[PDB]
Amino acid sequence: AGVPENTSLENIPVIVSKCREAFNDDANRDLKKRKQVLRSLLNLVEENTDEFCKAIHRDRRRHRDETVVMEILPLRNEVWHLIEHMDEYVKPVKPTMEGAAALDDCELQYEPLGVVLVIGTWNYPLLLILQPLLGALAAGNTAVIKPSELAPATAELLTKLLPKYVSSDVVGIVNGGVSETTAVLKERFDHILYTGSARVAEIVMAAAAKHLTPVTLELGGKSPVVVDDTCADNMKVVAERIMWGKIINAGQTCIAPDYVVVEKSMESVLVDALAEARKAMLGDKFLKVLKGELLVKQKQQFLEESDYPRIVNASHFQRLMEFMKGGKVAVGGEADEATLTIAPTILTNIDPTHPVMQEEIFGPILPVLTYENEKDILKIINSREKPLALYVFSNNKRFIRGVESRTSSGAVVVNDVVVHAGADGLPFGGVGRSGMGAYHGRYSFETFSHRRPVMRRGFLFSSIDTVRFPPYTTAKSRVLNSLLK
Amino acid sequence: AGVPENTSLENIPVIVSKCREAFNDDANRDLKKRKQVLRSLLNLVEENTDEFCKAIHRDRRRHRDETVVMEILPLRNEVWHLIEHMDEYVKPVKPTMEGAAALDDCELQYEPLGVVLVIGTWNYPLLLILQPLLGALAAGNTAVIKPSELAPATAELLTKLLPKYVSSDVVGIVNGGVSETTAVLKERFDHILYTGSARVAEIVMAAAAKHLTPVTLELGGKSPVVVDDTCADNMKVVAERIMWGKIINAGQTCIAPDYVVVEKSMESVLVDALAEARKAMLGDKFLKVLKGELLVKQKQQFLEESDYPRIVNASHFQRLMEFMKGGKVAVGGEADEATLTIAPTILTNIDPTHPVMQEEIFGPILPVLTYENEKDILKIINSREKPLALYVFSNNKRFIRGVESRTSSGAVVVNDVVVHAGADGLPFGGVGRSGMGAYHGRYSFETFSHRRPVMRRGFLFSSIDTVRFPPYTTAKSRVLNSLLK
Repeated sequence: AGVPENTSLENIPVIVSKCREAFNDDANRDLKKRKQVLRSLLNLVEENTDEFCKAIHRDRRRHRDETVVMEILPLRNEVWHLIEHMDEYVKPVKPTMEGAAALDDCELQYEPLGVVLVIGTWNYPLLLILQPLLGALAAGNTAVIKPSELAPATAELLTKLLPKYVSSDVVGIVNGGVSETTAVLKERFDHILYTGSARVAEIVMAAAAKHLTPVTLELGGKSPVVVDDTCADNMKVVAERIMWGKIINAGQTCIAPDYVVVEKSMESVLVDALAEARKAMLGDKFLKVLKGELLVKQKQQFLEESDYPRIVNASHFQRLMEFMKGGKVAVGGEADEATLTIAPTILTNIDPTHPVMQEEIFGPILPVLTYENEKDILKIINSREKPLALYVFSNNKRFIRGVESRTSSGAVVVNDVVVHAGADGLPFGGVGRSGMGAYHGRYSFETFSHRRPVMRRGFLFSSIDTVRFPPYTTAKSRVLNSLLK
Repeated sequence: AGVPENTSLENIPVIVSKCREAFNDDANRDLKKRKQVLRSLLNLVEENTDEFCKAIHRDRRRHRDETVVMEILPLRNEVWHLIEHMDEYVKPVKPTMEGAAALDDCELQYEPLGVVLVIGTWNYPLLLILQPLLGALAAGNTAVIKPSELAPATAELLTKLLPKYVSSDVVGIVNGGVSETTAVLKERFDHILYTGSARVAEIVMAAAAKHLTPVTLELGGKSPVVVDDTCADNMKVVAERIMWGKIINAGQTCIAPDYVVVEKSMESVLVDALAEARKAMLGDKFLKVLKGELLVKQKQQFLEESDYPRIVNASHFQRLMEFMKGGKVAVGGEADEATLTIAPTILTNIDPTHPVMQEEIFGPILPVLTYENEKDILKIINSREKPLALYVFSNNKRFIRGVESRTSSGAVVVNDVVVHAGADGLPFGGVGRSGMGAYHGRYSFETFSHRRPVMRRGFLFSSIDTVRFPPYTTAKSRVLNSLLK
């Protein structure tokens, strides 16, 4: 089939209710149970790595090795992190107390929230459904997951496999499109994590508002790459890192390099270096066949057998092809509609008001803009929505510090792109229209827990008792007036 | 007049726009500017303490000394905390890194969000508008404040005074009711803090959804007081603390003791002790006059000159009087409609299904329920919404641990009520229908900032470069397959 069966609307309340009852019955309360579930989800990933790569290949045309690097290995590391550090994360923290409260016994405890809803996306369909789930389960919640309908092979496989590793009471699954997503959003959760578009995020948050449910929203935006004039000697590595970040998933990544702002004098060397990096990574034969300079017996079959990922659908393909009109095609521009293939394309001489420099590209088009001074960079970046990532290539500390301190983004990476998402120890999240909240590791545990302050007092007298109790006497007034001036 | 002029709907966009432009022009970016504003707000409170107490007295009939303890002193301590610790809070944190990312230079920086909206409430009308504001300004934001129309004297005075201490570009003010609140909620903010009801919180969060604006919601619920059988010798102090928490603001506090769950054998001694505490705190003459056992020449004038706060309005008064029907009036029940006076009233023999044990009381009615075992306590508490506070009176460690670990609330205090709100070092906030997010001190700074991860790399080779780059060769597959075995 290659598609999961849609969950009936009548079964959606039952699925959520079973997860609710399971939470209430301590199904994931004890740390032993949480570690068992995490270990079982590790087994889910490890025992079925080959078939998941094949399903992801069917959905995305993403090569197995790309999927291993981007999804399988990060998931494995996430499970190991959460199991290894769980005992540390669950313990109460002793906060720094000042004044009268310092004499009492105070703690910050962490407690589970209840049932967490995770709404997945299609571009990394295993990572972006399981990574949030692992965190929610580490914090002692139960969960409902909603796989993206735009990665149906992955959704089918995950739906088939998951019950063999984790109970449906602990992790429920709702499959379908808008109808089923709308329906599950009417049910009451204690937290919702959504990855996807700002448009749909508004709808998710509106639904969450009806139950006063906290939300983590992982969205996108136009992640800029700033390249200054101190990287001439590093230009090959600069171009290789930028081009890699663009080539993965055919540009369809929330932290992909969206556009470049390069120092005026470095434009030619950067563009040439990006062209060389592109040839190296895609290979001569692929490009020649796509260009029409090397014949093959079955061109469409050749492209469907290639190592280069597909655009999600025809609508997104046409949108990306129209974006090429907003500047000069300096490098690339090769495409095949039938196989939804668009090679990485560098645009120069951009009209900044054109849609290509107004909307998140989320594809193989890379606009290149120039700057002369810091003010030019800030005008480009600060006039647009706060992106999930911001990238700066530079060997100059003062330049890097200036760009960091005068911009806002979900993260900053200096001299690389994308790799911060796999970094164990950083919270991953957006700000403004790139989203709210953050997760990964400790930050998943915190996001899917309630930090609950506890103050323990004795029955002895203390400084608060000198003034708090009525009746309001002249003596009390004199005591309080002595504190005031 | 005793009332602020309503902000015209046409001026609301202008007010927000001026604050937005001020933020964009770095009006509160530099720490010098932030400390100047905080010091000026300290001067606002300290120079006008007498007049604020009088305005709050006009609105609430709250005694000056009660206002000093509950609002003035906590605000003073908040400003001192934020000024003293600002340099500590702004500095980057070095996160604990694991795996490949441990070789890179990583930081968690804090940056301002933009413009913060603070919607105040009426019950502590200075504290619950200024305390959030102080935090927002400490984090380098500008702000718009919306004072509650149900504390008009305080709203008028604050609106008059605030521009003399802080610029209208840095702190804008919108005055009015539903029309003006609805209008300001259409404007784009980078964070909204709302204190009030769960009902209106849903409307606030729906408005926030339209701009993907994060929200901190400080709501209410029925904060239970659990009293076990190990406090017989401490029963006077137990009763004094509970009764004080109820008497302040005539019960109209989001963390007031809403109801009591007392061990079966201790019911009589607790109720008697609460009665004695009530007499001590209110005085014999006040109660006698309210009961109608002592005549005075001007009864309504006598009650309006009393030290006991007023119910907010006639509607809330009638609701609280009807709550007395849900059990036996064991202690109190004295009231005067004209002056909106209801004395603290202890109800026994409660019908748990009656509205008095279904809704947040937010008034002088204190239901007393009994328990025999832990299961009885948990059935009462866990069948209701997660309250902002939970209180446990006990000398038994195992009992306290059991109640803490099996309940969820915004906070727990052992052997006291309410006082945790003034504790320097604890985050203050709810969970579920008592709210989301938290603030006070460091936690205000964190709530009104974006924690922004920064990863700095060099141009040298590292372990990620062995596998990330295409082309996807047989050699790469062998390298990645070696990691997956």
